[PDB]
Amino acid sequence: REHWATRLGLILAMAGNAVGLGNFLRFPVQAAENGGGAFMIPYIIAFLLVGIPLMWIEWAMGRYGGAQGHGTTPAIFYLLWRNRFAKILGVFGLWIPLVVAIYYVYIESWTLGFAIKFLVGLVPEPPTDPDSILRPFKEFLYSYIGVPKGDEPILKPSLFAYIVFLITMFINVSILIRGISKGIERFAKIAMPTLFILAVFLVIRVFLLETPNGTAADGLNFLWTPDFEKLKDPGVWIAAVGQIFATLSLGFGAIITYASYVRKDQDIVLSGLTAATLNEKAEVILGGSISIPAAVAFFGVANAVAIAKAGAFNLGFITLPAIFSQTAGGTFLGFLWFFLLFFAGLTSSIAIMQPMIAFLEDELKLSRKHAVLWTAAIVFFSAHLVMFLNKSLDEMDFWAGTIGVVFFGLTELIIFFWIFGADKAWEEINRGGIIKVPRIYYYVMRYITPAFLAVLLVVWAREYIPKIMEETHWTVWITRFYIIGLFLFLTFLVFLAERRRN
Ligand code: MET
Ligand code: NA
Ligand code: NA
Repeated sequence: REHWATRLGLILAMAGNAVGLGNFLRFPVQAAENGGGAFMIPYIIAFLLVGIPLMWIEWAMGRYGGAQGHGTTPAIFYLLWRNRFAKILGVFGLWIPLVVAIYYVYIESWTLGFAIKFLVGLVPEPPTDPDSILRPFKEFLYSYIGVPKGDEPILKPSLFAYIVFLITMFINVSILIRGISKGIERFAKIAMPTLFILAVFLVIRVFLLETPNGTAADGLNFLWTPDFEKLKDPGVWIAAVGQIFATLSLGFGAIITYASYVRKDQDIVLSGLTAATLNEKAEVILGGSISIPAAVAFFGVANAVAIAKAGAFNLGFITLPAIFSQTAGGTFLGFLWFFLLFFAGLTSSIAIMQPMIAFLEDELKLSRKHAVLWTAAIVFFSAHLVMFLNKSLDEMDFWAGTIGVVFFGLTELIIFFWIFGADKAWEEINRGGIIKVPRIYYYVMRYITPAFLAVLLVVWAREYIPKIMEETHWTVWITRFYIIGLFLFLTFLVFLAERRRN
């Protein structure tokens, strides 16, 4: 099996995995929509009672299965629990990362294209009216991704957007094709430091933004000012948990696959903890100090929140660059923003393709080159669905990026810490650890986490099962059909691997 060269390389690769578009796009929005400071408390609790324990669990499973030449859940679930249904449940560990890769890589390509255009200086040129400043950029984005006037099902992506997508795929391939240590690690060791430096620079530059309408400091206060009136809103807790799952790459099967390349004896406790901590620093400190503080700086708190509620991409791709345009060298600033976003995305996309690649290598005994090329072909092909169909990306993000990750988290936690055995699991997690997990977390993993997740899934199910059947648009049915087909396909592959074993 292939392994990580250095412990630092490992840490930075995992950090790259976690630290992505979720930190600089999703988080600011989620925090603003949920009352800023009010959102933090749950966010923290969820981080302590869900993020950390699941992180350690996925590291443990990853290393465990990896020691036996398996980096994916279809095989690992079987090693932990002898049963066909364990493999079937294991299929989600490829389905989820595949589905998410599909649209994630596309958004990443967006950030790339924007970075390019902003570097070259091909951007809309605003003239004191907010709408006359945001409109040009709304038209810019809509032209780029091909959004229809009304609510029409067909998207018409510009040629440049398509080409940029192809390029992005090429880059992902060029990195993934060099393996774990020579590919992912060597790139992480650069992309990560670069990312942090850019993030810091932007945080400062933004902190220097002050107008008659507000200041960035106002935004910081808003985000870090507690509010206990929202603690009775389940939606805030659900949002927090969702954010934790998303940002920590939990339930995606990526952490496990990366962990499978960690030597059986090496520590996963301190390493994992460090990666998670890095991600949180990048999120609450860097990610939360750019977009929101700037929006608040220009339009004030209320309008900032309104824009946040307007959409996820509305803030990162429209509002922020429009704000930048009103400053000296704001175009270059935009370029830095989108470049940061690009590295952040890439270092995560490679992580979500590595599970599929790893399955092809381990279970179908394919070479690295072939595995990477085929994974790239499948993702690229399927990506047309997201590119040309309106509301497809949202549906995928929902079924895989929202429900699927939670369901899968509960599944892996139950299999590892209940069926496989809580004591054996604990010993497996702590073994080789440079530091040891506080005993309390044992009780957190065995009772608290699974209970909370179960409740969450119950609520979600109750709220969504009726809405599901009554859906008007056909694009969502086409998408559902398709991803279901992908599930059947992956199942078939798992079957072939199983038969090859015999
Ligand atoms: C590595 S795909 C999962 C999402 C990622 N953790 C992010 O923050 O964007
Ligand atoms: Na990343
Ligand atoms: Na993250």
